[PDB]
Amino acid sequence: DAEFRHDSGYEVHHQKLVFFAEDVGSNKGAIIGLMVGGVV
Repeated sequence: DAEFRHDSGYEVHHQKLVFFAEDVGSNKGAIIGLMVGGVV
């Protein structure tokens, strides 16, 4: 699973976009970073 090959150089450097959606779906109060910008 997750056999992505969105490797830049000969591709866009917006490797953030993917997670920026997948993480929302797999929400967890963003505790994974615990510094998202809303830790009360």
